[PDB]
Amino acid sequence: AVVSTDEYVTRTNIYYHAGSSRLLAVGHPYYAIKKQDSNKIAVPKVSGLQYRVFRVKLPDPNKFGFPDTSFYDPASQRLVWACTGVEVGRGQPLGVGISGHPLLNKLDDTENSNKYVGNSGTDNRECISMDYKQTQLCLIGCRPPIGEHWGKGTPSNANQVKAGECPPLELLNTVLQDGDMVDTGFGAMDFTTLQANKSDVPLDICSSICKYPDYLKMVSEPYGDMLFFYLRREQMFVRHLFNRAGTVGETVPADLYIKGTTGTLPSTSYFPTPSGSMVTSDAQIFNKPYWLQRAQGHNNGICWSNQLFVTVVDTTRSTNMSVCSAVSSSDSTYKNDNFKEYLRHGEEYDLQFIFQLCKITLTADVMTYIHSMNPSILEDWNPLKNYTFWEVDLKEKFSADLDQFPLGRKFLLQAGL
Amino acid sequence: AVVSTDEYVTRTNIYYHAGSSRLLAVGHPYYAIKKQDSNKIAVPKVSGLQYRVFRVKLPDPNKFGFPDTSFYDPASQRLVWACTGVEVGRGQPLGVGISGHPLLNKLDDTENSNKYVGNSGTDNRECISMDYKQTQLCLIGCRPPIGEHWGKGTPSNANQVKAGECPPLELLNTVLQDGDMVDTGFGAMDFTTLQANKSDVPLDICSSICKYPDYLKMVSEPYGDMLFFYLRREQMFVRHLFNRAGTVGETVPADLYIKGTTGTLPSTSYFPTPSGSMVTSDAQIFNKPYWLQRAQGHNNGICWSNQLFVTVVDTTRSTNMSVCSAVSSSDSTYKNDNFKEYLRHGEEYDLQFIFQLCKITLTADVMTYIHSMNPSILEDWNPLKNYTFWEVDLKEKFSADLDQFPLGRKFLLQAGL
Amino acid sequence: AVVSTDEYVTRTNIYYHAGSSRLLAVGHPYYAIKKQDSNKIAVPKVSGLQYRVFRVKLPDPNKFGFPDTSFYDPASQRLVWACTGVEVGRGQPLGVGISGHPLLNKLDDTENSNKYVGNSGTDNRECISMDYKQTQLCLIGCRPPIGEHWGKGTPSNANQVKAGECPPLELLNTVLQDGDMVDTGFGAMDFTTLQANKSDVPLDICSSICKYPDYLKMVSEPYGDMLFFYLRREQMFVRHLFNRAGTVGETVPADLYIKGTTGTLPSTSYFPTPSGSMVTSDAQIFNKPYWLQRAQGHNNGICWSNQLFVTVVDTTRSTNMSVCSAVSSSDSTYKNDNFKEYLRHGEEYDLQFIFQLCKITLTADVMTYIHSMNPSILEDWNPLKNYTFWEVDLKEKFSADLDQFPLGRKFLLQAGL
Amino acid sequence: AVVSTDEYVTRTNIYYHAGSSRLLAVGHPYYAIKKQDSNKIAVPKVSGLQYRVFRVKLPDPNKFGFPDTSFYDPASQRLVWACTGVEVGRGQPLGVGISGHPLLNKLDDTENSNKYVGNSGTDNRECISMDYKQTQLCLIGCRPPIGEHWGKGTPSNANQVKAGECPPLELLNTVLQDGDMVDTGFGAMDFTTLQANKSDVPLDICSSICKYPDYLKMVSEPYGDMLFFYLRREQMFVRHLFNRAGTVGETVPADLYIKGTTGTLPSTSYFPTPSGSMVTSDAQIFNKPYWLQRAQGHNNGICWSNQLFVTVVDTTRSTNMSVCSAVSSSDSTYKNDNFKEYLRHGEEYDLQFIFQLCKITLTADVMTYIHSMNPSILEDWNPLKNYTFWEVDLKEKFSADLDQFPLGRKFLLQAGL
Repeated sequence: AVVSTDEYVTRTNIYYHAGSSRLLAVGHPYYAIKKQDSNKIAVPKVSGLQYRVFRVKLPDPNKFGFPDTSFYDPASQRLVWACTGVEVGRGQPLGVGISGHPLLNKLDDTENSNKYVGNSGTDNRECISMDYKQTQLCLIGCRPPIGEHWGKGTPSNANQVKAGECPPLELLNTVLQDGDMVDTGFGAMDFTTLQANKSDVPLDICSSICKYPDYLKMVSEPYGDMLFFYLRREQMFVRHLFNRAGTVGETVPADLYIKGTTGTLPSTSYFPTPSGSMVTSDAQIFNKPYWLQRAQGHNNGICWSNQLFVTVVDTTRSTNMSVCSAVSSSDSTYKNDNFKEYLRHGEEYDLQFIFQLCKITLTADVMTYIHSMNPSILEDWNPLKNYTFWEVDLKEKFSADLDQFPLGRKFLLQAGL
Repeated sequence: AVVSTDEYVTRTNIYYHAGSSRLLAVGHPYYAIKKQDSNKIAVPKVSGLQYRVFRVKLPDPNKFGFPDTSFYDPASQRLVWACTGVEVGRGQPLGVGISGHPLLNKLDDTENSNKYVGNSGTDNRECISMDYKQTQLCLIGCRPPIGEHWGKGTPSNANQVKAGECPPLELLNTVLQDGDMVDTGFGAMDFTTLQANKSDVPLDICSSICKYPDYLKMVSEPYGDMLFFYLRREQMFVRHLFNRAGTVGETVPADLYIKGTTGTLPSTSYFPTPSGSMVTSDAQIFNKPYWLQRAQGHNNGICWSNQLFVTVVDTTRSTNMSVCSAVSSSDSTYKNDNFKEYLRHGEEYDLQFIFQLCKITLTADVMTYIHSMNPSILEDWNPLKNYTFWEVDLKEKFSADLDQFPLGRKFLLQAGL
Repeated sequence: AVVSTDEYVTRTNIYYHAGSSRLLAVGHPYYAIKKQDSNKIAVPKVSGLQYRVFRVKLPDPNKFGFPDTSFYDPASQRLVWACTGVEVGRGQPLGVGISGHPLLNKLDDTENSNKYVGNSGTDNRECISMDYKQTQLCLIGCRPPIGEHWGKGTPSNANQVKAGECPPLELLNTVLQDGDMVDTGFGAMDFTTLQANKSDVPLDICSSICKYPDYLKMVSEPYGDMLFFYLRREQMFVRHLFNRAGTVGETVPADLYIKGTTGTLPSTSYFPTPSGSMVTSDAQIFNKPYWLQRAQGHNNGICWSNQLFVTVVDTTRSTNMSVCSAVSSSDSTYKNDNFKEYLRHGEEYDLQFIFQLCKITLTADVMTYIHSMNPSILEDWNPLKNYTFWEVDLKEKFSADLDQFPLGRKFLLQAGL
Repeated sequence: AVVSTDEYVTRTNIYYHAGSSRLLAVGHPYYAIKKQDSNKIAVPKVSGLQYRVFRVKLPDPNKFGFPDTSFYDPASQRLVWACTGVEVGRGQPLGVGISGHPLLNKLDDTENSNKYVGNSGTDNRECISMDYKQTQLCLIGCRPPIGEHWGKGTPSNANQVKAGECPPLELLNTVLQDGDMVDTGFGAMDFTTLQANKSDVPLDICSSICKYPDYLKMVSEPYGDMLFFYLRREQMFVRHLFNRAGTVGETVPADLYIKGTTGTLPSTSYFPTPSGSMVTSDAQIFNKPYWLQRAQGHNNGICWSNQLFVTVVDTTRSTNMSVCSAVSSSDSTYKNDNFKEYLRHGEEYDLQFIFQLCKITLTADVMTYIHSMNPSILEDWNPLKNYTFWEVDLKEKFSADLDQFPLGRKFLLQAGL
């Protein structure tokens, strides 16, 4: 049986502040801009519709020296940082982005259509932009949290799912890594593999994967390292109702309608346009301090391995500024050829923390337990090379003067004495 | 005279955790996709607008063997599981659905008509989609809940209701089965029998009955096994205003308007489109622990016949993702013929429960009482073949370690000691 | 190590009221109207989208003589005024502004395009208005607060960013000055330098810098002078969805879409129209009394150098009234020629304060600490020439009879005794 | 120095109820309908957009005779009524108006312009109607309250503001009189003198003054008789965005835009159409009892000169019913000629009160005080002939049987004993 870190981890009156400097990110909000020839990234893809998985590296309390550590034996005892308070600073003004696609697959507007026009042509795709669902999360664990998304599954011992057929979907687990896409209104799937025409979702999501955090799994993990704090805030509505183009795969059962003279049965592949509606200072989940006093799972903000993952999505600040640059300010009349528009979005974060020094006495039982949990714990006391995270090193940003910082100042106060 | 189960069921300090594994369901949102020849279902009809009637099977405490059961005589006593808490965990992103009908019956948009064009021709139907009323409901009871819808009644000893005439309506009661439709803004009725043209409601309902919980009935049942807890959160508004095509049954009394020259009097058969407006985290009725400490009726969450019904409707997460497949990825110019769009909707559920062991002493009085109430309960201590339920067996999912689980861990806490 | 003024500034029972007469301001909301030949401002640009940085000049309490100052030695001690409560009276009726541009750079409406028309021509700009993002703020500090915005950045030791190219951005800090524009929903940036065509945002901002208070920097400053108090309320949504005109600088990766025959790929330079939705006396942040009992930073509203800054933005009273004057009223038929339309906007402030007398004992340690904090504080007890602020002098507006003023009256109540 | 009435006004245990009979008003909502020839008003102007200034007369307590006035000396003392509870009953259903102008000055809709048509003709005005900003107020002063609007100022010593120019504005204080217009989302101004074309506002305001309570002045008045209790509930948003017609006085500085070939530069005089949004029972500020237990200013609901002023504006019930009257019911075909549409609105108020009988001993000190306050107070104990109030006489409406009236029932109950 799995048991609470309070059963094997002693706390200590020692607290330290730690804050990341200002973290900025700027680039194009749709696709990346790589060199004209090389395939090396020039200007990243920084959208407001992107996860932020921060891997927060903490100094090893065992290297560090401590004064209140005089009734502590480094022979048989060890040290972890237990996270006590988190503040995820956000800067930039609130506002909304808006993604589109030069050739969106949209047939007609089936909200209040004018009439019925004969069978269409080939390529009825049109340029259309829209504003996605608004989300605001913040998961804190000492393992990176996972995501779920719908992806293409492998068929059974039967027929061959030849081209054009509908491939069986499969609900896949995945690790959330910096720069992944959140669901925008089209659900959480994998667009590249479930949509061949690559045309019916704006460019920012069309060739990628909108992931949704596996809350139900993460929450149900025995040890519960993947997250021991969260906050969700999603909300959306139907701006528009449309028809898709191209031949319907599963045709309509004729005993559901009466045969209407004249017609090859209009499209039924309907799809709506979301809308995040409105972003308001008061809706905001960020910029406030969170005290994870008691954790949701067994692990009680114990940052094994001296690490921390702060995951964050946030579409309230999503605005894309456009920059226009002229070919030559030598003209005196407006001509479009003379200017080039670019699109730029820039993200701004600030992470603060306050951790508590804790001690673990390595006895027969505890060692066993830690062992079945995670061996590295023990092993490192004497891996994710495949995942990409926004790296945050606070090995040199630790303080003990809580007073010098807003979050510390709060903490002192809020913790009372 | 009906009596509270506190009068004849003894409670004990024994609480077990029960949980279902991830339930998933993936199907077309509007209609089922059966094999091309066969009439066996290949892909189901999973939609956001459906009920979820879980039949929760529980292990029979009488077979199970227990330690605190020492001051318990199995000769004279029996055992029932009392439900103490429920938690309906809901996977996937909140999103919204959109339903439509290729040949919908929509004469013209009477919100702000342009003019008055003379008597139209035949078949002026059209492709029109729209977002249904938003609803979120959950009923827990140890018997299946009943619903009410408007159906076709049988006429009195008088004239023959020949074709064309309006049949009289009748309020019917019916049990809620997994898969039925909730009222979508069109009322709760039976569209197959009450609408011949099968063309004035999107297909997902036009050939179906839209039930609505009979809360008035179920509330009033003398035993109250039907439901001992429930929460409803329904809301909608008028998206558009239309006119129906087809001659009007009941003509307009001429003393209601002045004879306007030029006309056969335009249609006055009006219908509105609903819109459930917005879904949001805070609206959410699920993912939180319920504790049915005291039950609404007499039965205080005693699951007779080791059984439980969790009826659940949820239009918050009703997004249908479309998957486009290509006939041949050999072409390099977009052509609709080369693509097949498909609609799919995946549901994800999690059921969690906490049960109390309760003993009953089969005496002279109790037995006669339980007999009149339900005989089965007695006979079974020494049916629904016609109703279809999502089947959930937790016989092997019971645990006495409440600690290992969020709903249990909560339990323990909240209960106090 | 910085230390709370509570550590070196004694408080006395001495409270004065002070406040500014009616503060009006009236001009054109879009641009300043200077003489026809001279470059001398005739009518200012008073807009509801502007910053209000008030410099409050306070009487120096060392020249003043006091009666309760008999256990005070002016030889070794000095005096500062400590802010206790502010109150920012707003006049005019709630209302909302509207900003356009005769030659807005607005290709087409991509929200639900009709079709696809071939490649346009040159100059497709058109007149367009709109209601900006809605904001309410108010920073109280003893130094002028700072702003953050996106500017043009100097490139590195490499290639020459020739015309055409997209300049690297750089986030700049800057002093908020009366008259600056807040972000309007086009982000916080320098439109003069970052947008050449000077045609893709209303005139009230296309040639200015919209700034956004760097809460994050100020909050974090070690002494906390820049603000010891603040309230934001900003809210906004996407009224429209547009396409820009002109060539695209970062061209769409061809591997993200399928070569649709017939096109030079439509604009992908999308931009949205904000809207600040709706203003409600409920929303009001203003017209109340603020009591800075405990400061956010180290400075507990020590108005060092007998100064105060109240920075304020307010879009909820943002109306521009329009005045129509005739060329001759001798006509009896309407002709546009004969009427001249003007736009005019007027702001009305009222500034209320309540100060507590404080005494500092100039010792060894105290002096050196004040010195490395700010030397001027010591020097002056025996600079912003480049900054423009709405001067507010209250030297002659101090009152000891707090009962005569609402704020006065409240303060006594609220403080209790 | 001013001082609280508590300082010279003694209270007694004497309360008295009062109430005006049902107050009605019916007429035209836009303009007064005088006799055809005469200039006498036949149907007055009753709009939901108007201020309701009541002058509540009151019995002089000194001529009244009292039984508990046995330890009171009519030779040296005197009597005033102190208001204690005000109940502003409102009848009719909630509902909303819509003002219009057949030749409103509306060039084109610049929210989302079609194209760019060249230089328009002359008189492009059109019929437009609209709902105004929603406001709900109620001020209770023993003097009439003041209001503020943007008037036409006199120029200084220099040039002559010839016809065409824009007049310099000037903030004016005016007394609020029954029948005035509340701002309607075009701000507080004087449409007659500031808008020569008298065509760019619906008629109900186009030739009048819309005023806004000078809350800032009133509140700040040393005595505060103007008002001792108030509640405001104003809201509104932008239903559309338009463009005005007629030459632009203050032309756009050319360096704010690039020279667009093909243009005299479209209009840039923009104006928005407000929208009060929604009226709801809960929003309601009326139909509840108000207990001015403590006043805001110095005057504590003391009705000097036996007088009272209830200023109310309410747009929540602003429905205008239309009545159609035929020229001859002898026709059998609908013909517009045969009918006359008319417009009417009617207003239903009910004023209830509760006054407390206070005595004032006329001493040397108190006399000189009262005199400096208001000589009439003293001279009347042994003027607004130019202002127009809804006169309300309660001289005969006083009862001391508080029990007989809801208000009074409430008072007993609320005040406890």
